[PDB]
Amino acid sequence: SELLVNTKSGKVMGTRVPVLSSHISAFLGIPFAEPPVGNMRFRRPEPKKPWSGVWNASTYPNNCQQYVDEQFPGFSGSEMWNPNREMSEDCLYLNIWVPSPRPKSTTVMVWIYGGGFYSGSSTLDVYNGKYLAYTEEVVLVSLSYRVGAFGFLALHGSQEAPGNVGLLDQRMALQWVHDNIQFFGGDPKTVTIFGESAGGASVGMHILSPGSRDLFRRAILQSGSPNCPWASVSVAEGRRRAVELGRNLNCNLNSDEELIHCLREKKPQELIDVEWNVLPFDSIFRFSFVPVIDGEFFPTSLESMLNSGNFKKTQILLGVNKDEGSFFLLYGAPGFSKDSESKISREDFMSGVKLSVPHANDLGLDAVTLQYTDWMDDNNGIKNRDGLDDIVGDHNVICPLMHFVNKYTKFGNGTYLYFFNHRASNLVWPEWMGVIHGYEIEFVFGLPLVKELNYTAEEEALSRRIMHYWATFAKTGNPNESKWPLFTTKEQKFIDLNTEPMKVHQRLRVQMCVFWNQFLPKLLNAT
Amino acid sequence: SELLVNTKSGKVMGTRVPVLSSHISAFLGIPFAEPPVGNMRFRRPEPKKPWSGVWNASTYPNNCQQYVDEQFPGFSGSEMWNPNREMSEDCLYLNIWVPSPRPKSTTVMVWIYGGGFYSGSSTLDVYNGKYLAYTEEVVLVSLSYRVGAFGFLALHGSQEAPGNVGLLDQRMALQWVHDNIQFFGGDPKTVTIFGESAGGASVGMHILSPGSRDLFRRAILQSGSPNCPWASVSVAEGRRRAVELGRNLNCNLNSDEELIHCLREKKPQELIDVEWNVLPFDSIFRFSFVPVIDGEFFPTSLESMLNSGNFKKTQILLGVNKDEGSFFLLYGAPGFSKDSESKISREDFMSGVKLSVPHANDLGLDAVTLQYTDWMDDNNGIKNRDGLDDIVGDHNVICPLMHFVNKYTKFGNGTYLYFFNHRASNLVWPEWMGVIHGYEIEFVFGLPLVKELNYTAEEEALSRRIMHYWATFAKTGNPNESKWPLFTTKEQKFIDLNTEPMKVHQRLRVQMCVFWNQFLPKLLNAT
Ligand SMILES: *C(=O)NCCCCCCCCN1C[C@@H](C)O[C@@H](C)C1
Ligand SMILES: *C(=O)NCCCCCCCCN1C[C@@H](C)O[C@@H](C)C1
Repeated sequence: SELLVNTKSGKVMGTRVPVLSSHISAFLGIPFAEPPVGNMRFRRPEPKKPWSGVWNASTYPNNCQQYVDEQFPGFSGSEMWNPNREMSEDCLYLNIWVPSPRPKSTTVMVWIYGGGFYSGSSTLDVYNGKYLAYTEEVVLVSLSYRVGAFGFLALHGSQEAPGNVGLLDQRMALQWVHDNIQFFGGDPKTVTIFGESAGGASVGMHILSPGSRDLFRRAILQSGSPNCPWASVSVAEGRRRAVELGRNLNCNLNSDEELIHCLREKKPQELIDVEWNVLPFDSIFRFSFVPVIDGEFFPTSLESMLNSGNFKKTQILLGVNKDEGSFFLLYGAPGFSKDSESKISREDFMSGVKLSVPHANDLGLDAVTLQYTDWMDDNNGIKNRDGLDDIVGDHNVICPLMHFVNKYTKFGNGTYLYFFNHRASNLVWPEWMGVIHGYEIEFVFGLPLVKELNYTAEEEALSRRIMHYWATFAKTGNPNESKWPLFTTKEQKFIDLNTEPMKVHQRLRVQMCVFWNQFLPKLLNAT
Repeated sequence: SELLVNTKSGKVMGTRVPVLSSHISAFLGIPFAEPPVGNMRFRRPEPKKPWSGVWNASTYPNNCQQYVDEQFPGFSGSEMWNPNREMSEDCLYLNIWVPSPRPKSTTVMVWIYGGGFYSGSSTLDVYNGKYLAYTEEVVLVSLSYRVGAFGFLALHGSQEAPGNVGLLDQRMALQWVHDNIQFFGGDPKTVTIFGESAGGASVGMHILSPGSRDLFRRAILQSGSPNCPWASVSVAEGRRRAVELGRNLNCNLNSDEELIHCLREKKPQELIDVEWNVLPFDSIFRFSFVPVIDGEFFPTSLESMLNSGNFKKTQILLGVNKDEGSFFLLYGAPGFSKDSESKISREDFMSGVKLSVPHANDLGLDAVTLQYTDWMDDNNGIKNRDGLDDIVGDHNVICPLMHFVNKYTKFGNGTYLYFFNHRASNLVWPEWMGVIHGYEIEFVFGLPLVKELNYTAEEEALSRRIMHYWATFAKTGNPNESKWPLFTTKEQKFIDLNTEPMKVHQRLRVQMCVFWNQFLPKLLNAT
């Protein structure tokens, strides 16, 4: 049976799914690790013991235990990212979409979802890539990991809760792919891992981490970097804010053992309830429990590794969205609302920049402002709003990416950089949000291909042409078969990704990023 | 006799001069102070004892003792500002151009030449305002003062050499005007003082200085401000760099008395020879001996006075030139030459900015650079050159003026601000220098009126219309009789001054000056 597959972990039964006038097979819910429940909570991932029967992979599995959004109940735009299956601590599983008839050795793609490391799901409608596997003819794999304290609590030193376990799940899922993806038709030596936000930062974290580079070939990073300010905390910070969690749930903090035990006694939702209370400051685009530069998963500091080319060298295709910051300002800054032009005032603006560069001192905040302010019309509300939408993206996404790009592209074997700036015609979010964080994925996963979803023809055509870029690159190591230029430390070329005739530019946000990537940091140290 | 005049200091014989197809009288060389020679050197100005005969004022007098330029021998563009009469320590005199027939009470104008306080002359061809008095029908007065150490050596405490004596000469010349300008037809209650560079900074220094505000009515400041970085030094700096002068001429520095005496023994040219050796750093647009915030001529710090409206409140008309910095870069920065496009390299540029903001630390120099650098084409030589021509002007002229403007225009009775940006058609300097420091004066003095000087008709028309602005303002307190808007702390309007139909703008170099006037200073203190 085309749906019956024999893995190194046991036989597994798949299911036939319809895909744009055709059909293919999907093996949903396959388990790659032991349930991270109970005493194992906070512990590193555990390999999944073999099953002596036939595992049923016809239905998506539970979503991990995570903070669910309720700022816009009903509203699809928000609920569209919320978990869509019974959340549970038993969540480490993976789904595989295999073409039909089943291949013998085709390009494999492994997807790592985002969520600020505090949220995420592999079972999201937008992540349903039966279209990618289908259209592009690849074997799409959707790994899943532990987000939240459940998978990032960093009580460094302790072995019961060392941190980064969530990245470890990611890794134990890439091994499984490396070990059995052949029995599914995939080619274990041509496996591309691609992700968004925290998933894009995880991708590159696997390029840096010595223990996982050998587990994949090339990578695609979307709106994320490992050297992103919110992508990691120190072992001290993780420690300090891990204790603050015990303190919040009234735990015993006499010693790690007591704490860890206590935290392991609290139900999941109790941890979730006081999760955000441990952050060091009032901030925008900052999350509680994220990877720690522990010295193991990460030999040394990220920068120093990017400086010594101490990272996996291969091909990488990456980029950013035109309007990243939007989502975090509407959700955190004062003066923003889902149902207005949210034109901001010098005040609200000045107050937002403090929420954006939280680690900045007053001289710093000054630099930022003077930098993103049209002093010829400093009262423009639409300007104050947009310039604020630029500080959130620039500082948290584009600039940290452009530094990892320039550093990688000096040891890597090839780099392709894009700037996606097309506003889905059916977006529901207020126009003032522009090309929003995470709204390229739908083009990447070919949702514009399914009619009922309301997309122009021009749009379905971008998805189709973007999907081939991703897929062609994943298989050949180059997006091309009209040409998307190679990014070089010399002519830093990149292109635009939208329904208009390909246009090639060069040096994505140089200026703003020279300030973020070079000036600000310096200043903030002198001062 | 229309040329025979009786002043409070004695009878004086003038001379008839031809002015554009007509004639008027000029009383040149009238003395307003006692020869500042010998033991009086460095001492404050001394009133000129009365003369028991008829003083001959038919010929320009000596130019003060000053550093003469020899970087472009022959070349008019440079020699045009050099002294044109036997330099001498006996130089405190004034020249008066009176219309003919002689008025009974007309608007008076007193001109204070520039020179970085180290140079200057009242007898310069460009300063020959027989055209202003003529055309505009005013009584033009050309005061003269002591420049150099000869008139600015600041051994504060000492009474033999207290400093600012040069400003004191300026003052003793304004008194004389206030006391006898009536006998020349002038109106002592409608006397405007106007100047360029150091002369524009002196103008406003007389607005701040309590002891001179009552000596004039309104003021015109051109390319200068009292709060200009090179316009003054502290009493410590003047002291320290005054001693360094003795040290340079091998004087005894056991005590003030010895030093002062010694300095008083050296011939003038010996002082001049080692003059520039006392500056604290390698710099551009910085001069040795300039006014000191001594606590007498200046009650307190300049800023604090501009903050407490502790200054003469009246009308003021002022402005800046499109390309100020030019002259100082060609004369001091590496990569510049009188006979080339002087396109600069990131290097030469980076090295020039250090010459421009000499008091800046490395974090500062960084801020400046990042601020005046197109990181999208950081190698543009024409850009590197111009952006460097902007840092010299911005930081040394426009910005310090725009801060004194905004501060004054909050206690003053009216403010008119211009931006002169027309390149004389007959300029000899390399085009890369644009609208150069001090090249508006010729329009202000109506040189475009004399044919033989080669000027378009469009040009003679600007001079004529600019002269009326100056004169009409000097008499009415308003430049107008098509309208030049009043500068207000609200809509900071100003206009352009060139042969094209008047255009009104608003907020001269806000952005760049928010950095110079606000950010940089802050940073440079935090750091
Ligand atoms: C990449 O991983 N980006 C993170 C994606 C998260 C979307 C923005 C929402 C984050 C802001 N939170 C703040 C907490 C306190 O409340 C929730 C509702 C929104
Ligand atoms: C307003 O007062 N501006 C000052 C006008 C001076 C013109 C620029 C020349 C100044 C630079 N100096 C430097 C010394 C060491 O040599 C002379 C030849 C030029």
